[PDB]
Amino acid sequence: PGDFGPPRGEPIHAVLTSPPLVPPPVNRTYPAKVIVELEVVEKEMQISEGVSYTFWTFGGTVPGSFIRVRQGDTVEFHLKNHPSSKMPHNIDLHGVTGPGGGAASSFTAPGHESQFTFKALNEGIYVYHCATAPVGMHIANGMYGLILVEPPEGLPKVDHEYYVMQGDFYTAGKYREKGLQPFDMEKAIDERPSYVLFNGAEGALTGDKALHAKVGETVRIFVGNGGPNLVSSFHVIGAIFDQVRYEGGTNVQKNVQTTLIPAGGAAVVKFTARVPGSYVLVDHSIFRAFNKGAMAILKIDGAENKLVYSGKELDSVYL
Amino acid sequence: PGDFGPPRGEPIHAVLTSPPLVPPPVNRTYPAKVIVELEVVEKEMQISEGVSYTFWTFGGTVPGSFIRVRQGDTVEFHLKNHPSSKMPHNIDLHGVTGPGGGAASSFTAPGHESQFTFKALNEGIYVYHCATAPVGMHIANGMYGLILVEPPEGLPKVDHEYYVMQGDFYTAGKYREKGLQPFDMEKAIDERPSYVLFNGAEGALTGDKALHAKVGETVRIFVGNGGPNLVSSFHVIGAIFDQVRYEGGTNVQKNVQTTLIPAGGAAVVKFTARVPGSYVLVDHSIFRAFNKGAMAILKIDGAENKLVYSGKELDSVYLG
Amino acid sequence: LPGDFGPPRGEPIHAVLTSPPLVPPPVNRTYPAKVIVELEVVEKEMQISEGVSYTFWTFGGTVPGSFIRVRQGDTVEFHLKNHPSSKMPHNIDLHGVTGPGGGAASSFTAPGHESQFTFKALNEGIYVYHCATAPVGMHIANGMYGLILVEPPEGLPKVDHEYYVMQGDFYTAGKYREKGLQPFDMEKAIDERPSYVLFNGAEGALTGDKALHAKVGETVRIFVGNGGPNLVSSFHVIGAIFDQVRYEGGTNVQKNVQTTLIPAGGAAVVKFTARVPGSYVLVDHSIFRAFNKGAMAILKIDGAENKLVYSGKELDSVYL
Ligand SMILES: O=N[O-]
Ligand SMILES: O=N[O-]
Ligand SMILES: [Cu+2]
Ligand SMILES: [Cu+2]
Ligand SMILES: [Cu+2]
Ligand SMILES: [Cu+2]
Ligand SMILES: [Cu+2]
Repeated sequence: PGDFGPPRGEPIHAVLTSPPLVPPPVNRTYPAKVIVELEVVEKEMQISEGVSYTFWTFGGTVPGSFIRVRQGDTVEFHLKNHPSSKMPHNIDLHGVTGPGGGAASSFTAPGHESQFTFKALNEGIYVYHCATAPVGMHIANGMYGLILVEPPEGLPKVDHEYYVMQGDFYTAGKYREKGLQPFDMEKAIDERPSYVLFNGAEGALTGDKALHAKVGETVRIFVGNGGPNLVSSFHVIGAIFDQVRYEGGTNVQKNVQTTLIPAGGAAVVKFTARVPGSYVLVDHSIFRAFNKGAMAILKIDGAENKLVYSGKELDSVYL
Repeated sequence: PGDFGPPRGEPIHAVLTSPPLVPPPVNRTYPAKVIVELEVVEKEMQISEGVSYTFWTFGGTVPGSFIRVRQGDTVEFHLKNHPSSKMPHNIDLHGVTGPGGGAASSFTAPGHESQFTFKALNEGIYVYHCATAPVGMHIANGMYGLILVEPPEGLPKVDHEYYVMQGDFYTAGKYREKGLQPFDMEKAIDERPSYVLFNGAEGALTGDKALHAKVGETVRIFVGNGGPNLVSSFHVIGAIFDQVRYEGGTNVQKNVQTTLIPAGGAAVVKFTARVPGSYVLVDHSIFRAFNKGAMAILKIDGAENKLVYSGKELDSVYLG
Repeated sequence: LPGDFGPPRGEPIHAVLTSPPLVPPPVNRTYPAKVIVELEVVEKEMQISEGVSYTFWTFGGTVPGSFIRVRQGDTVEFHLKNHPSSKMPHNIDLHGVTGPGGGAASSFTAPGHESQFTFKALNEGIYVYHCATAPVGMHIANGMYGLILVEPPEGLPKVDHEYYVMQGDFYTAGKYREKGLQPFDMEKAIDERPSYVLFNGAEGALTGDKALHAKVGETVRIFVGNGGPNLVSSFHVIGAIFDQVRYEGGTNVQKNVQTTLIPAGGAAVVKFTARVPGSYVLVDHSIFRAFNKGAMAILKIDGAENKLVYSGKELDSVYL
């Protein structure tokens, strides 16, 4: 079970990436001791235009910092809780084998740092999240991210890797009602989200912050679903998934339009850019995408291929 | 990736089928140019007994006309919008590689026709739907269908193929409230459908409109889910799926009772009819099936096989 | 027909059914048998939560119902016994049955009656059974569901522990944890707004004294049903990773899965090895169900700490 022995070499200080970026491959044939530091920050951010929300974050972003390790690594986790935090936080990583996936070993009061160590026994793409009572509220405020545990051979090389995470959010106000929106427990219990978002905001991955790729380039997206409650009917408008690591497992389904991502679950999708234009990540529970903000953009630039996609060729009158 | 060369032979004028029928296998060894013509029609139809609804349709049905092509085919798509239409419409086919799955290239005003061409690069079974703002409304009014992209070698032969598509519907009125029912945007945004239906109506596939097969016949169902919002726990009462193309992909799960069909997704199920009687397609989120209309019938004709299924053999007094 | 091994051989087998969370032993058999299965329906008030009661409708006195274990190709002679204290008739649809209603049509049983019907278990798998008496949603919601395992001919790979767990959504007239005898609420059920989401028919059915157990080093197989009626489980074990999932209960496996979707009226099989001692939590990771509606069950692991795998908290320090 990832039995590649005791750690070797110098301890590696993991470099974490902010969404939507992914750390490079560990490019490593031996297990290492990997030191991971992650700081909780409670901060007001823009959930929608003119709409503020008090997010609780791992590394100041929703989703939180991406962590990349190799199956068989020993991970020395340091959870820091900023002095400015109103409350304690902890971490459950779905990649941990042990109680609370770390929750029991990571209670961190404001201004404190918890250290715990775990072996990454299983390859996969694992949701991590705060596991502080009430757990649903901590998740709903943005306390989730992904940790990639590579297989020992590493993943097949691609041109672009991206980090995207859906979440459902519960404001006291309705969708696009302006001002600082409190969290709404009643709506959260009833699974009636006001917003459904990729990367913590309407337009988090639109305009200048859109994902980018070129015609001919292979694209892998690690797609997390923090929930707390919703299951994503995950689709890219104008693309087909060549490969889906369905529910984030090792085995693949091929030629998929739309894949179900469980709440507190993940998937990996892979496809090749072939036509320039705007491609739209959506929850194909489609009112979420077009009426609650579940939309992110991948812009493809490069030469037109009119043999693959012509664009509109003729308009005519019809009786 | 569907690189079988330039289209060859005679240009094909696709014969589309109305649900629940499927066009025949393309039975071709070569990539072709396939001309597809599909007319949008807005029309009042019966959604339930004494209940009407203004459906928006590709080809006059919900779901829309079934399109069948081969991986590697160049599809020349003609979207016609009937002059009677109040709204413009377009089409996003999940089988299209490029912006909006064709939405960007298919804006069609009433009494207009849009032409756009694409290559079908990926085999699979793909939802198509209108992508006109508000997109959720156009889908909710029934603007969805399936396009089958065959592998180059074709699908394994079966006795029957059926076309079935779940949708969730949002009427101002409650379930079975009589009269012409408007669309309800509030129920749609809140994912609180008044009806969940196979093929656009309560009883669309019941009685004289049931699917049919005979004892001993292999059945393939292309099972679409137009949504807009619900995920189907898709089950056939009294059958087990020998094979499921889970999420409509190439690989297969075997021996599955109930398979989750994503909103804007599809599956293929295969089983063999062994025992005569009525088999019920349901959303096994079971209040949908028995209280909101999500039920369709497959009638199996032929000889009883009491060694597989006896029927009720005995009723006895029980004191317990 | 793979799964047809001809008619029963040897002496009839009187099946022993197990109450959750226990499973019958592997059958360990090389021939098709006539397996006589007897299952009694009992309607009874039970505690759904501390100081809250509910009138459950049960197969064999438990929610979920008694676990049935047979071999692919067995002839099952089913005896459904409805206790005369029952206020409703009941029947049974087993998702492992090939034929009308999965047996529902052959097992209509008035109070104080016994129905017999016979079927061949043609498909290996892990199948939901449930009552199919109108209103079907209500019979399921009152707890009439369980699992029947149809082993492959050679049996499943040996494990240290097999457990039986089944999620249900429940609809009370009152709110979550309001005390007293809670009526079924049909309006909440139709709206898919459960007051409780539970493992094995009650808050704490699988907590404290009733927790599951294994030892460090031991392989665990959990047969996870979802009776619904309406919800899909984002099924996770806090602190564990599924080495293998039989996704949607099918024969093929996915490897290294955190959270697997279990359809309404569906099932999965998860396998993992206990490596670290402590408390592991079965949840619906639609996580407000788990921590606000009671969708929480416990697996206690006992044995030697392994600090190389999980150290526990090593240091608390103060930082700016
Ligand atoms: O087969 N069950 O609804
Ligand atoms: O890891 N479960 O919330
Ligand atoms: Cu927290
Ligand atoms: Cu979790
Ligand atoms: Cu339209
Ligand atoms: Cu779509
Ligand atoms: Cu019953």
